[PDB]
Amino acid sequence: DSVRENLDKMISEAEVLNDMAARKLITLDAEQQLELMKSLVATQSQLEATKNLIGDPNATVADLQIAYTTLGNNTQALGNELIKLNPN
Repeated sequence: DSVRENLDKMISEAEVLNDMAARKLITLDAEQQLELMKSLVATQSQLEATKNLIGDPNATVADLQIAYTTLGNNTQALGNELIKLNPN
């Protein structure tokens, strides 16, 4: 069972959705652009925090665990937002 650092996995997943979202961004009208932006910025914010945290070789098994869970939840939500715009 993988170390608390299958964040590396969540981290690289978050990056990719964030990239995808920044592209769906220009192609959207205001109302929808803002919906996406709200979840994108949140994911971007959390990702950056998670990156800082894992830089601290100390931290804790909990703070890391929260980071993973939160970053995951944000990433998950961005996914649904992306699907909600272009089911494709």
